[PDB]
Amino acid sequence: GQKVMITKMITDSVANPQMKQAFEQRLAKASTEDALNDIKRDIIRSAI
Ligand SMILES: [Br-]
Repeated sequence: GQKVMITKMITDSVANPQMKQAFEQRLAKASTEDALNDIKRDIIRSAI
């Protein structure tokens, strides 16, 4: 159930609303395990 999980990651982690909209556009347009890991990787980094 990765898309729900990563949508919640974005909500929790990304406070800047433009970054949030871009990640959600990114997430909506990806579906493979490779693409999802790369989005997750950038969400994790963005909170450092
Ligand atoms: Br956007």
